[PDB]
Amino acid sequence: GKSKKWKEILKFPHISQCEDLRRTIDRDYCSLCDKQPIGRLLFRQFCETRPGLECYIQFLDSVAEYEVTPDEKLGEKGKEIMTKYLTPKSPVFIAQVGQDLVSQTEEKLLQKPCKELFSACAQSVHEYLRGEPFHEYLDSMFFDRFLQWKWLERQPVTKNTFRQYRVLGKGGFGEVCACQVRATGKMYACKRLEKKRIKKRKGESMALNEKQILEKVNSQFVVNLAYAYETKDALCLVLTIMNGGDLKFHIYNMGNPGFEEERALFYAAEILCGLEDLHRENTVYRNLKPENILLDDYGHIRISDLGLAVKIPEGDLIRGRVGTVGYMAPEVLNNQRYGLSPDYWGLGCLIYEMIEGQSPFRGRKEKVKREEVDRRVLETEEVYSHKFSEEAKSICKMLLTKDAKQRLGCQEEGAAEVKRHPFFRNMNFKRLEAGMLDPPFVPDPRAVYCLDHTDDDFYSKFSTGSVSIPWQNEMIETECFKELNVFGPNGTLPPDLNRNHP
Ligand SMILES: CO[C@H](C)CNC(=O)c1c(C)[nH]c(/C=C2\C(=O)N=C3CC=C(C(=O)N[C@H](C)c4ccccc4)C=C32)c1C
Repeated sequence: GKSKKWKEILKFPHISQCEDLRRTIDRDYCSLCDKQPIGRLLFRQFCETRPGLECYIQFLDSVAEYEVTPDEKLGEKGKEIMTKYLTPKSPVFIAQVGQDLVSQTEEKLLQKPCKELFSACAQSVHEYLRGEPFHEYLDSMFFDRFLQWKWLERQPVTKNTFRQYRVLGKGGFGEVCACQVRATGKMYACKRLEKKRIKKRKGESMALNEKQILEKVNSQFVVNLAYAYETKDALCLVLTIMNGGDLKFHIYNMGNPGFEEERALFYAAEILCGLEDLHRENTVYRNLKPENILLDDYGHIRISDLGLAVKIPEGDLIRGRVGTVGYMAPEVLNNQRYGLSPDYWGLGCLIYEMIEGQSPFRGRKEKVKREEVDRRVLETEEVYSHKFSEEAKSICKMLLTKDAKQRLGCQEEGAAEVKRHPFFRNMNFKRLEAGMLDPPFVPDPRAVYCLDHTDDDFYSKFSTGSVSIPWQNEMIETECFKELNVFGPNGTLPPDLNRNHP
């Protein structure tokens, strides 16, 4: 499904083109060998050539598997690792684990096996690879190949890069097309913004804020930005495509008015992770409502409309009285200063509404003016039913606490205080973040879930081009990496990596 000359569009440059890169990129280990998905793969490929480092990569792989193993099938697994990488004469015996380290873990095996038994060991591993092996890789042909991939990443993105298909979505100050990259065939959703209405609205700032926040965050539960290009009378965002309808549709149109508690638990957990990934950047969402929680092809969720989000300066507060009637926290209605707390109020509204099939302050079959809806948020105490377990009631009224200081999650602990709540007592967040828990509803793929110069400066800061992490993932998903990342026969330098003949 790619272009037919895509092997020439993504053709590697000659290594000689990458001297300007090599000179400026920071040689940070956690970036070049872990965060950057293609840098990670290339560094692991480096360790596979040397017999001495091969055993270290395989040990970390086994630990990654151990953090998600079920509790009952856990110690079983712990012994297998103990008797493979850390025995006296093991075939893959790793040395930088001091005899003291192994003795503390082999005795830790006897007690209640923990999911982070090997956390101590794993850090000693990275410590070793951070130094000696990493500096080898920096002077190895694989880093030269990594530099190539960067060169491609930075190539300019235009209208020709993409391929407009259809209007799959609409509304706001623009549309939502379903665009595709001609080169790799990966599908996206383009948030085309009109280039004139932004000028009259003088909202250039919020347009750049949304793009900056999307670029910064890279969560599994929030829509990711991969490209930001300007075009002829439009500035575009290329976001994660979501072909599974919104959560509002599945509460009322599909299924009974509402879900079972176990089904609402799954969505609430994923949404709580999305909010956590945003709060790490002291960024508040302020727009939690069912029609903004979207579902993908597999049954997982992502938060969608960040147009009302802002990045709070650490230690300071904000004042905006924005949002949607019925989903505004009381401190927002009162036009007070707040932090991240509105998002936890919003979470409570979603958990309540998924279980009870209606808003906690508005009856699904009740006609009330907006003023009375607000007063209920500030005064009245919501009521529950037999649909809620004791744990379900608890967390709801805790997240729906009027006083934003006693509200669950609005403390110094953060999202951790919510994951601890007995309502998630049966939720293994560690396996959820790894995508090992089966979503409860799998959408069918055939379904249909229905002129100045002061601006020239603003334009340049916006159209920054491709985003590093999402771009590299695309190259891996589309198998363009597996196909182009070819070297020489019998461990020899390819033509594009030897400097003796350009
Ligand atoms: C006849 O029924 C069909 C189902 C019709 N197609 C749709 O309804 C259909 C599909 C398939 N995607 C989407 C939508 C999305 C998506 O997929 N990913 C994302 C990521 C982010 C947004 C987002 O920021 N929005 C906000 C509100 C926005 C504000 C201003 C301007 C544009 C957008 C939307 C989407 C929609 C509707």
